Amino acid sequence: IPEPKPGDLIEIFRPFYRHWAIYVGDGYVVHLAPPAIVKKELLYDVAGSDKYQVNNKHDDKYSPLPCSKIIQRAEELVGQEVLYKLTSENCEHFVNELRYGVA
Repeated sequence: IPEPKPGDLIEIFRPFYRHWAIYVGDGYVVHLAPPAIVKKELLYDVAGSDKYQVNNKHDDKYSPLPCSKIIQRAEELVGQEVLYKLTSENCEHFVNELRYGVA
């Protein structure tokens, strides 16, 4: 897999779970983690042995926001709590809000 662009959605294929993250560069992604807390961590470390892919699933319906706006919002949330639990669907929702906005 070539290096993703900043703002790209990353789908991580666990056994029995789909963890999502958004690429913010230099090997880093922003994603949710159990204490949910927003973390900025290296994709190699997050994925471990699991496969992953870029999956900008909704680029056919919505334009991504400007890359600098995606990154600013992702960075503003790093270290902050979110009010829902980790599920595959909640994780995907989280990164979709970053790439596409609240709509």
